[PDB]
Formats: sequence, structure tokens, C-alpha cells
Amino acid sequence: DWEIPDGQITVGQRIGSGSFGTVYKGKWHGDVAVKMLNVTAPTPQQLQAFKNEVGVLRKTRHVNILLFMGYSTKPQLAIVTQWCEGSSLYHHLHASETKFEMKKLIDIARQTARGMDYLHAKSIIHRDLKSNNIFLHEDNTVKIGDFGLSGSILWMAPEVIRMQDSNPYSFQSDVYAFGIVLYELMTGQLPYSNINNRDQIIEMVGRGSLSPDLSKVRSNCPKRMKRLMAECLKKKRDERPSFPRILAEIEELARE
Amino acid sequence: DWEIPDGQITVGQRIGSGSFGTVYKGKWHGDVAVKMLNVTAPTPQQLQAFKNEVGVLRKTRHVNILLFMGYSTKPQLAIVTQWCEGSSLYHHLHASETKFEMKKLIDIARQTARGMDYLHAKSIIHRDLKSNNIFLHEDNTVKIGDFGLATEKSRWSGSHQFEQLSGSILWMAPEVIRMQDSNPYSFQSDVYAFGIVLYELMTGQLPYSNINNRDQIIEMVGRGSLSPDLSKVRSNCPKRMKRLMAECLKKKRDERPSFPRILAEIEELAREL
Ligand SMILES: Cc1ccc(C(=O)Nc2ccc(CNCCN3CCOCC3)c(C(F)(F)F)c2)cc1C#Cc1cnc2cccnn12
Ligand SMILES: Cc1ccc(C(=O)Nc2ccc(CNCCN3CCOCC3)c(C(F)(F)F)c2)cc1C#Cc1cnc2cccnn12
Repeated sequence: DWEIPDGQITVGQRIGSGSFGTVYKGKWHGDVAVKMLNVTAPTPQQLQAFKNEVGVLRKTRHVNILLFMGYSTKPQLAIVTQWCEGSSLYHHLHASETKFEMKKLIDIARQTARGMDYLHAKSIIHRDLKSNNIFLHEDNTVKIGDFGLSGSILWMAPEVIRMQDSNPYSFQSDVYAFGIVLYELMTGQLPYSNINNRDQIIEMVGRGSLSPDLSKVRSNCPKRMKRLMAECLKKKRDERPSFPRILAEIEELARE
Repeated sequence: DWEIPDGQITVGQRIGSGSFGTVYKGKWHGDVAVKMLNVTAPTPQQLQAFKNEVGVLRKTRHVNILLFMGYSTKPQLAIVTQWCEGSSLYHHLHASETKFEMKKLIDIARQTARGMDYLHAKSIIHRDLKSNNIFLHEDNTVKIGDFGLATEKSRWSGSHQFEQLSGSILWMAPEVIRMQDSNPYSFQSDVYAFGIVLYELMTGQLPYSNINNRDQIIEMVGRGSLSPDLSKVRSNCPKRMKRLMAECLKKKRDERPSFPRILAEIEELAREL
């Protein structure tokens, strides 16, 4: 069991709110992160969210997935993970001075492909893959999570934006989102940055008129990565590849 | 459940075998290590060891403990973990040119104290803590395990008692060397072993290196005449680390501190600077 008794965890600095609950830095046999429902009387929806989140985190033991360590129910609903030193891939690419060699951009893509390949193998659909949810622990190891701290529409597949079918999230919607991460790495830019109304992107991507401008990839982006990227961004859901095939293509091409 | 179906794991280069199986580099959703029992006809003792090892690894989720990922039963008994890039603390200190600043030696000791404090909180006794079992993943994060490769061969054809002699004896507490108790391993035997790791970090040397009769070390440590020479600690070893070291190396089992107290001391020690 992964339930942590009461009176063991210390809660330190409040980092931010996210998904459901607030994240804190904390102390429990070393540094930890603590996501805590800051509500006196939880609703059933809140309780169920917490159980669903623990339910999935429990199933993960992989170096590229944020390390779940346990949970607590009293005094508040709380999920405990490893603390990560550094900042998100989003921060490095679009909020900072930082410079990546093409070797490291390929490696980030590969570590991300491993973690996503692992999740999909255990029937877990992320639903919100994006560079802000890819953490660079010690600026060296990718850690996938849902860190919380609008936003997500750039990584939304057409079918997801449209919302035609009850809950449109699929392995392939995750694949599309990974495609958009590859765009970020190989261009250094968020897609649709030439278009200035958020409402148009939503209409045009869902309509199928707008997709990322693949001309803006770098001169030294390998040609196979470019082809892959475009295989992931296919507008029809079922033309997209699977992560075993994606992982194999990025590990083949990174050998060279 | 953490059972991995057959025909998913790929086994690559053989890293080393010892008494509890053979470790390989492997592929399963990325790099992994694979400990595989390379025995034609396992005994009940061997089968039970495998179940006990999985049993305890299953209970661990902590950044300073080697990450268990799963196990397989067919075609062979196998435990799967994260692959670690780098080399053991033993390699860096006694088999290498590497130089650690005192900041990093204190940090290695602290990360090791966190992992051990975590294990003891879940009632897990390591039994074989030593610098060869403390891995420096990416030369930055301590990962405690039992890596312990005794030969480089496809299996270990010695006794466990030879294996311990070639390695483990320096980190054995007096009570453990004697074997006067029925099963002499305790939280405190682990504490003694951590004491000897602190000696390694703060001296850069294995203890008793001014002696070569391995048989004498066994008699004299167990007899209580010989303990590590604390004079050989560095000029810039903080005085509180030295005092802690000696509290861990107490010859009487129950005079030794507990890991909550050890960790609290090392985090205060590190606070200063
Ligand atoms: C405390 C905590 C708690 C939870 C999570 C987290 O990552 N949770 C989480 C949530 C979802 C999913 C995947 N989607 C499943 C969707 N399901 C339906 C909706 O409800 C959830 C289940 C995944 C997965 F699978 F991607 F791993 C992970 C992260 C943290 C964290 C931190 C952390 C560590 N150092 C730092 C530094 C700064 C900020 N923070 N920080
Ligand atoms: C594949 C594998 C499998 C298992 C273990 C492992 O470390 N297993 C293991 C064994 C013992 C103990 C602690 N002993 C107390 C509990 N025990 C239960 C059974 O009865 C009493 C003993 C612990 C613990 F708790 F410390 F984690 C862990 C390590 C590996 C490995 C590798 C590995 C990863 N990259 C590298 C690189 C080079 C060499 N290798 N390599």
C-alpha cells in the first residue's frame, strides 16, 4: 500500500494550483511535491478525481514518468511525488535564453517517446501532453506528468477541438499532441504564432484548414524526424502511427 | 500488477553475475537492467529469495532507491529495473581518479541517508550496504540497490561465503561478523555499514588498509579490538560528521543512532554551507 499515515508529511512553499488541487514543495524522506485538495468538504467529483489520479499513477514505474511515491487522505486528500529540480520544456523553449544542440532536442523527443510508449502500453491516455507537462529534471531527464501550474488548444487534435463524440481522447489524440511537441523542438516555436486570434485557431484546426507550417523547421532537423512529425499531425485520427513505431523511429534516427 | 508478459523484454550485454542472478542491460520501453536467475534447476531457497526480492522492491517508490519496474517468470525468473548511467560510489572513490569536493561528499552521504531512512521506515533491512551498492546515476543522484556482481561470467560458481569475503566484510558490524545471533542483521547493522560508507567518503579510502590479513580483520572487528582509524579523515571534514561517523561505528549494537536521527544530523551539517 501507498497510503501515507497522517503527521509524516511536512508542507512547505506553495508552488501553484493545478488540475485538481494545489501543489506544494514538501518534506517526506527527502524533498517531495504534494498535490493537496484545499477544500474543507470535498465533493464526490473531487473525491473521484483524486481516486482516478492515484489509480493511474499507481500503475507507473518508469524513469520518464514522474515518480508517484504515495497518497494521504487525512487531513486533506493528497498525492505525493518526487520533487523535480529544473523547469519544464515549455519554459526552456519559449520563456528562456537556453540553447539546445540538435543532439539534445532528439534526446528529449526520444525520452518523451519512451514515457508515452510506456503509458499507452498500460492503457493510459495522457489527454494533455504538451511541453509545459514535460519536465527536465536536473536539465537531463524528461519526466512526463500533468503539472498544472487556457493553454492546451495548440496540442489539441482536430477531433478533440471539435468535441463531436462524448470524450474524444484516444491514443491517437496523444500522438497528435506529441507531434506538436516535435514541432516545438525542431522549430523552437509554438505553432500558429503567425495567427493572432485564439478563436480562429480553434475554428480552423477543427475545420481542417490550418495545420502547423512545417517549412519553419531547422536546416539541421533530420529528414526522418520531419516525416515523422508530419505523420503524427495527420488530420485523420487513424492515419497516425502508434508509439511503438514512433519510439523505434526516433531511436533508429538518433543512433546516427 | 507488475508482471511483464513474455517476449517484450530484449536482453543485451551481460554486465555481471553473482549469487542471486545475472544482470544484463536490456530494452523495454527504453533502457532497463535485467536480473535473471541463470540456474537450470532452482532450489526452494532460490525461488524464495526471488519472491522476497520482488516482495520488497514492489514496496519502494523513492528517488534514492533503484527503480523497480517489473518482473517476469517465463522463460526465466527475472527482475527488471531502470538502467543507471555511471558507476558505483566504490568505483569513483577506490578505482578512480575522480575528485569530489566536500560539498558533494556530504550530499552523497545525505542522499544515501534519505534512501536508508526510507527503507527502514518501511521495515526493510538492506543487509549489504556498501559503496559498491551506492550508484551515482548521471554522476548526480544516489541509487541504493544490491548490484553486487562477483564475477563477470554467465553465473557465479563460488559459495556465498567466498562472495562476502571478497567484498562485504568491511561493512559488517561486529555482531554480524561473529554470527552469534541466529540472524544478526538489524536496522543497526545497516547503520554500522553506513558508518563505514561515511569513512570511505570522508577519507577517500577503504578502512583497515594498513592491514592485509583479511582473516585478522574478521577476528579483530568481531573481537572488538579493531575499528576504523578516524585520524585519517580529511582536513576539511566537518567535526560533526566525524562525531556522527563514530556514533554509527559503535561496537555495541544499541548505542548506534537511528536513521531519522542520522538524516537530521546530516541535513543540519549541510545547512552550514
Ligand atoms: C504533486 C503531483 C501530483 C500529481 C502529478 C501528476 O503528474 N499527475 C498526473 C495526472 C494525470 C496523468 C495522465 N492523465 C490521466 C488522466 N486521468 C483522468 C483525469 O484525472 C486524472 C487521471 C499523469 C501522467 F500519466 F501523465 F503521469 C499524471 C504531479 C505532481 C507534481 C509535481 C512536481 C514535482 N516537481 C515539481 C516542481 C514544480 C511543480 N510541480 N512539481
Ligand atoms: C536488475 C536489478 C534487479 C534487482 C536489483 C536490486 O538492487 N535488488 C535488491 C536486492 C536487495 C535489496 C536490499 N536488501 C534487503 C531486502 N532483500 C529482500 C530479500 O531478502 C532480504 C534482502 C535491494 C534494495 F532494497 F536495496 F533496493 C534491492 C538491482 C538490479 C540492477 C541494476 C542496474 C541498473 N543499472 C545498472 C548498471 C550497472 C549494474 N547494474 N545496474
